[PDB]
Amino acid sequence: MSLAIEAVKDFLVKLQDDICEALEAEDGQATFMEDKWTREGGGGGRTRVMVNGAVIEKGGVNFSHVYGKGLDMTGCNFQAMGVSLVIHPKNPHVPTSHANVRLFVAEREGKEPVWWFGGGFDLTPYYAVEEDCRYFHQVAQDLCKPFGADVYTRFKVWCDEYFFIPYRNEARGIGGLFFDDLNEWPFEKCFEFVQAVGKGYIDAYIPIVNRRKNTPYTEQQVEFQEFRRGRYAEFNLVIDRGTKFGLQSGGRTESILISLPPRARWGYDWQPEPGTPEARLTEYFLMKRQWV
Amino acid sequence: MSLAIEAVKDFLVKLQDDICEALEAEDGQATFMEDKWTREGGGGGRTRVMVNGAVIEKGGVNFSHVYGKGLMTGCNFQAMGVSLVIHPKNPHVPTSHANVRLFVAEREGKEPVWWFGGGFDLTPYYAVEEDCRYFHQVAQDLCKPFGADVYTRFKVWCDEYFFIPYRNEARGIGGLFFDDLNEWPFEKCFEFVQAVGKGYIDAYIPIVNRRKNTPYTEQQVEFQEFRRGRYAEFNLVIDRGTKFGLQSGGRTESILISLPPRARWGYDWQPEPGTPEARLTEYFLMKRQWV
Repeated sequence: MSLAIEAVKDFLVKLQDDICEALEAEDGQATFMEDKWTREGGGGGRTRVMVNGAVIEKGGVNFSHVYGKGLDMTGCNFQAMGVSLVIHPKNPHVPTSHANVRLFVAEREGKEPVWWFGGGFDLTPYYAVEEDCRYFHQVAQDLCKPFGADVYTRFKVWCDEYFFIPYRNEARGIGGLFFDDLNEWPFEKCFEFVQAVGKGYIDAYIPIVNRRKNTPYTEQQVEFQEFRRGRYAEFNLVIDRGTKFGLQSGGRTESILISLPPRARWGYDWQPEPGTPEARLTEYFLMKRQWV
Repeated sequence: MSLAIEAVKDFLVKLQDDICEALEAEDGQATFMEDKWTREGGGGGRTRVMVNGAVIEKGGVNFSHVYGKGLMTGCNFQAMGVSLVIHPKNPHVPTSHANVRLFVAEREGKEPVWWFGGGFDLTPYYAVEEDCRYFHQVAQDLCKPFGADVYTRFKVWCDEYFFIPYRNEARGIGGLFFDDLNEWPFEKCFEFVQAVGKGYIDAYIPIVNRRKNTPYTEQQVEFQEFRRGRYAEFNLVIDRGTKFGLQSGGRTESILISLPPRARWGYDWQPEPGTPEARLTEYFLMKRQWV
């Protein structure tokens, strides 16, 4: 399946381009800076990063083709290619977001290639808006419609289960889609599904940036944003499996940690003030888990 | 064992009071706030923290004594210890950390399995030559009577443990680290941890005094904050006690006192070459030879 892989690479390259261009247009001011790299004895990647925009303070949209020999498949030729992104806006009234689309292929002697897709997208509000949370989920529900009646529900749930900090009993955001080990449908339907997912992120997230980017904000709201960003760093550094594999397997550190916020705050037993719009993020929005 | 294990407990209760009082004396303005907590299963602890003092911006010095049934399979256990992390306001005062603890697993019929663990370490931002070697000389001196290879073994261990491998970067200038310490009689291992606990006060407090009044600027605070992303990373990604505590039902906020009050991250962020900032990772963190 070398031709399938080439088709998938080409899609991801174009997806990265389209996602960067969409965000650039919406930012108006900053542009993404390209960083092409390689790894000894493996493939490499293209890391595109935006800093200090009029909207996006720290954005990353990375492509990587990771390789290697050896991960029953134990010494199998393993291969992973995907696009990963995290956008951290300046204005707390614009949510942070994240998306992933990735293919994994493992090849053995005397076996057909084992392949699966993975990915999803999700929204991480600070000062959430009811209309945006359901809109975000509606986009996700709509794109799933052609692929099965269970597909939104299954991957919406997976997203809630995965993006969870068990030790704080707390969701990371309001969810969206998450899936892994996807190979239950023929390859082509799977590939179309991740294509829809990549398209979905733009359809879901960009309008929300447009609606909210000019909401006025105070230094107090920035401060809360930064404490909420401690929760983001905690998940990525302690829990997230991809980040954990990337760092422990000697992947490209700065390409892997584009996810981290431009600044974070921690305090002993820090809690938002009760009865505020700050408290309602965790008391209501991160708790509802029912949007469509 | 019981009265020996209790002597250790009494030492750790006193050690927290002593460290906290020493740090309050250095600050002058702010005082530790105690949060007494109990663990479902047996025991608990006292978490003391200091915020927004003249010297210490975020400090935490914890004591705990946890015990109960089952983990040495299905053994009754006792775990006790003091751990601390101090993050000063002035970038010219280093961050520091210390830990001393005992674990005991008792067995019907047989003697208990036990070991000690702990150490201390210095994480400067604007490091100074004479402070790095003072810190290690306190370390070397306290070790000396215990044996000719104690400082070197545990100084080398400290370098090996507080190391961010994916960044090829030490967390700081090191100090002492040890775990699984039961190769000597209990009494001696015990005296060793008491020497380590006291060593932290002799090593760190004079450094706070020398540097606290050093002038600093918002730019050096910026550097301090990018460096504190490295600190958060090691604790959240690598540190064993932290990982373990968060995963297995430790008390979250007591475990995460180690985190900085503010951290920064930037894509491929590096200090400017040829500056005191660059000299941190180029010289001080690479030397690893201070006595």
